[PDB]
Amino acid sequence: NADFELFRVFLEKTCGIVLGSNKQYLVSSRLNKLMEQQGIKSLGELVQRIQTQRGGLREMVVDAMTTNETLWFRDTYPFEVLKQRVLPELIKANGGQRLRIWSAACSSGQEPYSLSMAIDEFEKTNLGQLKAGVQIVATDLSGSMLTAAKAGEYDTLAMGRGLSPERLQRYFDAKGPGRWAVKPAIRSRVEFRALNLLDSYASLGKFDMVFCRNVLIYFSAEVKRDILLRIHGTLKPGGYLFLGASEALNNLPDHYQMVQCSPGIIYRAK
Repeated sequence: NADFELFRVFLEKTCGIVLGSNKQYLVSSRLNKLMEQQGIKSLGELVQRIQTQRGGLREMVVDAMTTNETLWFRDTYPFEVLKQRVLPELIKANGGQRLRIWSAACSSGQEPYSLSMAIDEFEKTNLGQLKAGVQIVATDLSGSMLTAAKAGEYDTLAMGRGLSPERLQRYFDAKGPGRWAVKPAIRSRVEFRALNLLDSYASLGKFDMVFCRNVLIYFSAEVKRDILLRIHGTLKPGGYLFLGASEALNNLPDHYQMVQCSPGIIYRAK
């Protein structure tokens, strides 16, 4: 168990991905499949990654550290954090003045629809706090995935991934033998707009919260910081940013305050 700290310290220092003495199996399982696609023996890879900008092995290592899967309520913790921590913090501050949420890189639609559900169930528990309506804006590359999001249908198999059978029955109409559609009440809370994260965010306006998870890690360091700096814009002061499981923003002169919750961390904009 000694030749792991060498690896994880590498990732944090360079790729900006943090790990843990526990999750050492969901790692050594996934990259060992890629490592078998070569002659690297756990630490010969560490040195061979430093020849970056050559043959993309570095960018491949980034993969399989992340499930290349689209889940419902990914990691489960940021959505509980949203409900019982962030929204109450934000409700007092604002006086329920229509919170805006950004689902940056929404993909198939799953992440923002999960958010829309989280809102509904917060409104259900904390009645009368649901002043106005929260506006969720989900942005992505003009393509089949965003277009699939707008449709808001979903494979019966895709529903088995990260979604409670309660939430399925409650928030979904079955629109087919093998298909499922988002219920209009949940559907209506989000607006999809096509955007490349490399372009200007001025047209989007300001947000109380931003959800950008498992996105920036697939970028470089110089452009990751750039997007982070532009994400600091379009954020109300004291607004929150969700970066997903094991992403770190080690950079930016402060600006973003690291907020440790018990299950994970979020970032507040200073």
